[PDB]
Amino acid sequence: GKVRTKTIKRAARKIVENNYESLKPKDFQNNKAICSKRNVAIIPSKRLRNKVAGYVTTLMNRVVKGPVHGISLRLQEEERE
RNA sequence: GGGACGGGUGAAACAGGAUGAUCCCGCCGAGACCGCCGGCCGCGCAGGCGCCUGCCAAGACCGCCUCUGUCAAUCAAGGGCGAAGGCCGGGGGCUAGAAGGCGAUCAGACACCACCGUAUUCCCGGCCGUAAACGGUGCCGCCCCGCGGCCGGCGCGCGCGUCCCGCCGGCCGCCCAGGGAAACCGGGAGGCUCCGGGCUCUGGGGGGAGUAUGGCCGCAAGGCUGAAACUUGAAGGCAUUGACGGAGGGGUACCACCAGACGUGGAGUCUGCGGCUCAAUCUGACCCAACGCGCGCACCUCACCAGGCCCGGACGCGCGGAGGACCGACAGCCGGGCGCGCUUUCGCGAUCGCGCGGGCGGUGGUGCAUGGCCGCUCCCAGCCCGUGGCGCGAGCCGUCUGCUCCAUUGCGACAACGAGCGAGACCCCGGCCGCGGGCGCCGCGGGACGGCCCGCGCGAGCGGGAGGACGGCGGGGCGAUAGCAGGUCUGUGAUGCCCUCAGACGCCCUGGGCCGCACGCGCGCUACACUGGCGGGGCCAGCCGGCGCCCGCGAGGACGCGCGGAGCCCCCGCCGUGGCCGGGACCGCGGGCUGGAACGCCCCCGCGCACCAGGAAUGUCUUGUAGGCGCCCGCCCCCACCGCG
Ligand SMILES: CC[C@H]1CN2CCc3cc(OC)c(OC)cc3[C@@H]2C[C@@H]1C[C@H]1NCCc2cc(OC)c(OC)cc21
Ligand SMILES: [Mg+2]
Ligand SMILES: [Mg+2]
Ligand SMILES: [Mg+2]
Ligand SMILES: [Mg+2]
Ligand SMILES: [Mg+2]
Repeated sequence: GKVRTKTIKRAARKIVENNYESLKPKDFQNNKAICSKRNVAIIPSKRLRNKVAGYVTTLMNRVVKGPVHGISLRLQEEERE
């Protein structure tokens, strides 16, 4: 399914922003575990967790290949010079 | 010259062609016209103005230390010009073309389309004197934010280019203020309720009516001037939201189509529906959004028809009542039958009776008085809030003239910012795996997410390929705001207002009807046969589920115990294109079941209607789908061609 409601996008974002180092760009199992983790957030369902994780993956690689709008990745370091 | 069609239309048909058409070339004649350049260019009082050459007069503007000295502005009466069409008298006669004719189209078409064609269109002389003759805005005059284009003339500066800086006049575009009902104007429609520069003309709700009667002009057609009676409560202007469009641009769906399949409409029958009938054949619903639907009519159900018992009249006031209120019965008749009623004669005892008030009940009416529940708009994707801003205001922005999505699903912008519902998310079912448990396979979890590769695309996301039980909304449920005079008072101790209320529409019994049939159609069933019918045999389902022995051909029956699954299909044979062994409607004896009671339902023998694939018309459908085959439940004393599965 190609439906991506707002909730998925906003949640996947806040999650990537608040938690990068613990993750990888193309994985789906590590990202799924990170989402399932309690500190990061809470997902009542399973299908929701899977969808959010997938969107997290696609955002993460879209970022790692190149900086992405709306993402507070903490990248001033390389440009604050 | 050459040899067969040409013309014309959406498609055709009238007219032309072996008398040589259409087609190519050349020549001849006449009369109209003045193209591409041609324009937010220009000229003219307006109407209007475009070939070469030449002639005649005229005009605004610019430049000027040239002349005069108020000679000016606007205007009834009066005068002149005045598109096209039209008229009088003469010319000329190619195009087009009122009238007229003819061919199509149409229900008709004397109209739109095709073809032929008169006046007219052209010139001279003269009448007419009207146009959305529009900038729908009178003439003269002053002030007025800013930017820009073009035309003509003049001047300034320089690095001399047809440069850039200005002046006058003219034609235009945008626009700050300001104005206005607003659209809009802004080279005023500004400087005006803070309401006075000068001159002229017109109007006073809509029709009657620019009509009648007079007058003037005109050959005429007609023009200028121009009432009343009567009638009427609105007619109009600018703008807003919806609905509609034989309007445009994007999208979408087997209740749309393409490609195909299976059908219906043809016959007989089941069932419901209108009509006809009867004593009654009780009713509701009429495009999708009524017509096997309001869950199986011998009695009840049941409302309708013909007839009969009962009060089951609560509760308060007056009266009477045990010196007897009210209620039952043997026998005999009449009555379908009953002590219903009739002829006597016995019984019981205040549980009351009569009049007045007031109840209860009713498948009685109004669904256009209502609640609730359904259907439809809607097999959609849309709907609203707070702050702020634009408008006098109804209203608008937010809520998208971009790209994607099945989807107001998302990316990216924007006088908008920030939220919510709906959508998705969610719940049930199934497919693969793990753990546990177990009379009987049933409890908890995992797993799939546009995740991986490749292309593109800023992106959202699109196309392909993999591995995987399953690959991109697998099937159902729930279902936004707003609304319909949709259906239901015949579902109810849900109901407002009317009408029934002791010879009752109350309640109970006996029969009958709802099924009656010259007729039109809606959902279905069975068949038209060899891809078949008949006989014997073998054999596998799931929602789920009860069997033995003995009689009887069978249907069924008498006993006694707890135990259990089919059609198609496959195999061997008969038939052999004949309305034949296809098809089994209709009808005639008989044996049984249900039930108080067959009109209902099964079995046996016999008889053996149409029907040879069904016209105009029309329905449904994309994987375990269509179609074919059968099996269980609902209602039900018996009964499924129905419906949910
Ligand atoms: C009801 C009269 C109309 C129908 N007819 C005959 C059938 C026909 C068939 C056509 O091709 C499909 C056709 O082309 C469009 C025209 C016709 C005529 C046309 C009649 C109507 C006519 N006037 C109104 C609209 C119209 C539009 C047309 O389209 C341009 C047209 O074609 C020339 C003719 C017409
Ligand atoms: Mg003329
Ligand atoms: Mg005028
Ligand atoms: Mg005034
Ligand atoms: Mg007035
Ligand atoms: Mg008037």
